[PDB]
Amino acid sequence: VVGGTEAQRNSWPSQISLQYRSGSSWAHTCGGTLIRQNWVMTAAHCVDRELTFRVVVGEHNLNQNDGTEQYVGVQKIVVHPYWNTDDVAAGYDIALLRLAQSVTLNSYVQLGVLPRAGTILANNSPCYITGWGLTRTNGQLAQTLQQAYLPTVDYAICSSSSYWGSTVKNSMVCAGGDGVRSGCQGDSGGPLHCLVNGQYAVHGVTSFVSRLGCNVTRKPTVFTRVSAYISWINNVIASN
Ligand SMILES: [Cl-]
Ligand code: NA
Repeated sequence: VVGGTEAQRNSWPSQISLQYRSGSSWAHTCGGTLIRQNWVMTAAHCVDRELTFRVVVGEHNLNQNDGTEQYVGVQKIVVHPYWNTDDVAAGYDIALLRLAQSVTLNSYVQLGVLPRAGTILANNSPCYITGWGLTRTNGQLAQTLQQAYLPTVDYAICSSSSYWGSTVKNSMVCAGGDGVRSGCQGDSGGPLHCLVNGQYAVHGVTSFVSRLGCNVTRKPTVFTRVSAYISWINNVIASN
């Protein structure tokens, strides 16, 4: 997250860190949202590589013992069947991870609430992106979870020529684009949390930023629209 602030330890308990084994250590690569005690929702492009992955729930600082983490291996991966890694603009950037163990819930570990199917936020709806992604374009990952306030940009505006043009689809949510704050590499797969009727719900799964930079004016962060996949999610969990 570029232009973010440090999140309080218990603000976003459904946020997880998706990590891969690197030598004798684990490296954060993407965020995710805990949606069942043994299921995580993340971006399909985060699991394109055939690596060993683990999820960390109750994570706040990637580099220091928080006293609250639960480390759980990824046992099964279900990528959306229409995902194509060389066509992120087509959409379908979503995948579900079944965990090897069911995590224990508490104030640092909770399930993310998803929006009702088909829900589309009005332009400029207030939302927060959260993640440990780069804090600057071509920078480094954050040590502590960051949050940034990114209002939605509706399809009509987001798909206009000065914004994302034909690249954005109605199956995505755009947010931000002010040139100061945005998601960045390493935030992919994580949540876009938006307050609706007094409750936050996870409306987006971070998918991509501009090749020209993370925080680029009129290039809002683009997320997979969670509300377009409610039936898909329910169907995968019911058959797995
Ligand atoms: Cl949360
Ligand atoms: Na930690």
